[PDB]
Amino acid sequence: MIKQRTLKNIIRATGVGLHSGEKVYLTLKPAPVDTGIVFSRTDLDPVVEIPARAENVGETTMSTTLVKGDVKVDTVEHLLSAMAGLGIDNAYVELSASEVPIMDGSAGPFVFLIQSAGLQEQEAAKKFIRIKREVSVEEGDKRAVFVPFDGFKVSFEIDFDHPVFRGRTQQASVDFSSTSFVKEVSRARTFGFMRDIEYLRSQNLALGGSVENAIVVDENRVLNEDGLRYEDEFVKHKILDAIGDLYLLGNSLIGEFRGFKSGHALNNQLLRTLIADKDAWEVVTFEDARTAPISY
Ligand SMILES: C[C@@](O)(C(F)F)[C@H](NC(=O)c1ccc(C#CC#Cc2ccc(N)cc2)cc1)C(=O)NO
Ligand SMILES: [Zn+2]
Ligand SMILES: [Zn+2]
Repeated sequence: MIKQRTLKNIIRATGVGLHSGEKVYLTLKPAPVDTGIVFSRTDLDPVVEIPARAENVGETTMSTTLVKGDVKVDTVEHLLSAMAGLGIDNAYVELSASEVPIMDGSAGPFVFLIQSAGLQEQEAAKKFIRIKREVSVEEGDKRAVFVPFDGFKVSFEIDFDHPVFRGRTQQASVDFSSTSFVKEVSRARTFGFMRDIEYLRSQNLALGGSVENAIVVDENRVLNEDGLRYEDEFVKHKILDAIGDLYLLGNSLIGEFRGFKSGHALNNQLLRTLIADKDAWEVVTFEDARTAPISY
């Protein structure tokens, strides 16, 4: 059978919150079968735990935030993307502050941590959510869709008209049958338009932002001296974001995601909309891995 997966060891890192700018301690720990991913604010007294589930998502305007009453864990999507890409079912995530460190702006550092911790197979069947019927959500010209697919595929299109984006592909369709999440998606950095970053900083926001953890573009060019890590790094980060946001389902997907100019808000709306309709999905396991449309 395809088994559930956790970490072999506890592993740690430090960084700053993109939004808050404050130093934060991060800890990844093994967890028992059927735990899922659980975030803990270990700085609080008592310590507050928030399961990484779609229903616990609060505001999504900037990043995906988990909320439990007045306690928040901000910017979970890049770390969760790495968890999803490496097929980590169960883990504890401890934080000394209200935001996951931005690190280098991608999922790369978290892939590195998870891999360094080691992967532990557990004696329980891994559950998958299989999309049975196409489900979609919209806001204006923005659209997020689940489509039936015998495997796991993420497709995305962005549609920026700014000169800096002219001629760029602005579209990618990743079938993970033949694409490595680690090598081809995970190191895609977050990006920001100079005007938008300036507006945030003017309000004492995005205090942790720098060229060392974000691609900065103005109307016409990429400001980072070393350019891009991937030729299509922009859309690949949108795909990265989607994979992380989607993992708040609590299980790996058998199906396709299609995003069109969408972000965290529509991603979460899509999840809640899917979950509510039980004719649109089912939970499956694989007693024989060779019969599975996916592989970890
Ligand atoms: C990409 C995104 O919008 C998505 F939701 F689509 C979203 N990204 C952000 O919202 C975002 C917010 C702020 C920054 C920034 C910065 C800076 C700087 C700076 C400081 C000093 C100097 N000299 C130069 C640069 C970058 C990204 C995202 O990835 N969420 O997961
Ligand atoms: Zn423009
Ligand atoms: Zn992102």
